[PDB]
Order: sequence, then structure tokens, then C-alpha cells
Amino acid sequence: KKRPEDFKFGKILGEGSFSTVVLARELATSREYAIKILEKRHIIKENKVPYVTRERDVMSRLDHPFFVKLYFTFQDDEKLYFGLSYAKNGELLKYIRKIGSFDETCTRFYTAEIVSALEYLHGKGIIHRDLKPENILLNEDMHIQITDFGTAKVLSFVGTAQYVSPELLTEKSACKSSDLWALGCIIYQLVAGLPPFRAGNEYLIFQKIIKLEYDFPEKFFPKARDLVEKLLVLDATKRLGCEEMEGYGPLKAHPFFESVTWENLHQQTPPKL
Ligand SMILES: CCc1cc(-c2c[nH]c3ncc(-c4cn[nH]c4)cc23)nc(N)n1
Repeated sequence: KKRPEDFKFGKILGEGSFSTVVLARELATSREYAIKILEKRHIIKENKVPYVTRERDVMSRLDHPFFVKLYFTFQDDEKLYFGLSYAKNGELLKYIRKIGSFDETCTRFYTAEIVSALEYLHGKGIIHRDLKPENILLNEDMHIQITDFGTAKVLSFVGTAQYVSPELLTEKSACKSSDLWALGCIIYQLVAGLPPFRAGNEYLIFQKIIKLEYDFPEKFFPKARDLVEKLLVLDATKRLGCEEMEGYGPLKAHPFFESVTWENLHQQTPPKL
């Protein structure tokens, strides 16, 4: 079992309500991990014990390159430590903001791995419920690494405003289709630069979401547009990739992906941004 004195803590890699992720180097081996530190009392006072328990249960069952791994967990008298994979290139959102918008190849590659990752995840019966470009990170080799499993559900919660789905703003029920909506939202953002639904405040965004109030830029890849129109359907049972639509097969079979080779994506050279 690992201890805090076994590490050299560095910069903070992201904060949160109940957590802070710190860059930590392991002394004996010199490997760098991103440690999520959570204070036991703030968790108890705020009834988050089922949310932390779940995260650890969820992460301990992922074994795929497109997800961040949990290497160890240890604790002291006041804090919990979940040692996680360190993704050197950080959030995908940054690369979008720095290049403005991805070319068709870059959108095809990254959309494919995101699409590939959700097929493994949903294949296991786990739902992210908070998928966004701030959770999709990039490793040394520039492959995606999906994190933030605190709000994950194994088949009560509502994620980040801009990537929420109509069903959540109505029924109060998230299914795999909630992830496929976020996916639809993230595609738009890769081609266009900005999320599809944008407004002055959360209420105006929610009202713009439920009315499907969004319009594609005049220079949007047509195949990518048609795919976005297919994921961004108000009716959750009519969403490409969902089980009522016969799953990932047809999503994976969509024209936008004609040249993609799904089998060894993690072994492929990512394109230059
Ligand atoms: C939402 C904060 C958060 C972050 C992470 C995380 C795990 N490994 C990481 N490696 C690098 C970075 C990073 C971000 N910017 N620059 C580097 C973040 C992470 N994990 C959880 N669960 N949450």
C-alpha cells in the first residue's frame, strides 16, 4: 500500500467542489501520476459518500486506453487519494480554443476515438452523465483519455448546462442517449469551434436546448452536419448509437466515418493539429 510520503507533490491539475487533482511524482519509480485528493469531512457533510464510492467502483472496472486508469487509492486521517493516469497534454477544449476549429481529418480521428470509448463504456453498462471537452484529455501520444467519473452511473444527477439533454430537463432520467447527446454537442464544437447551444444564462440555454434552438455555420462538413442532426434529436429513442436504433454498429457505419478503421484506433498515428 502507497503513502503520501512516497510522492513528491507538484502543481494542481484541476480543482472541484470536493476534489483537487495534483501532479505527483512517485519517488522509488520516478513515474508521474495525477492524484485526486478528496477531504473526508467535506464529503460526509455534503453527502457524497455514495458519489465517491461509485467513482472508485466505476474506475476499477475500466480497462481501455481511451479511459484514465486508477492505479492505487490510499488515505490518511483526513484525506482520500485516488492515483490516476497523468494526461500531459491536458483538456481537449484547450486544443479547440487554440486552433479555433478542427479540420475534417482531426474531427474524424477524435470523434472516432470518443465514439469508440463510449461503445466500451456503454458496453459495460456505465454512463458518464457529464461528458464534455474538459473531461476528454490528451496523453503524450495525443490519444484521448476520458476522466471525471464522480457523477458516472452503473445501470438524481444533471451535468454541465451546455451539454445537457432534453430528457434530463423533463423526465429527470439519463440513459446512454444522454452521452450520445453530449457526443452530438462535442462534434459541433470540434468543426464549429463553439458549443451548439449558447446563451446569456443557464435558463436561456435550457430553453434553447428543449426547443432544439441551434444553427450550423455555413462552412460545416456536410457529413459531420448530417451526423450531428442524427445525435441531436429531441426524442431519446431516435438517437444514432442507442439500443432502440440497434446500437453502435450503424453509428460506426455512418458516412462521416467511411475511411475510419475502428479495430486498432489506439495503435494509429493521430493527425497533427
Ligand atoms: C476535472 C479535474 C480532473 C482531472 C483529472 C485528471 C486525471 N489525469 C489528468 N491528467 C492531466 C490533467 C490536466 C488538466 N489540465 N492539464 C492537465 C487532468 C487529469 N481527473 C479528474 N478526475 N478530474
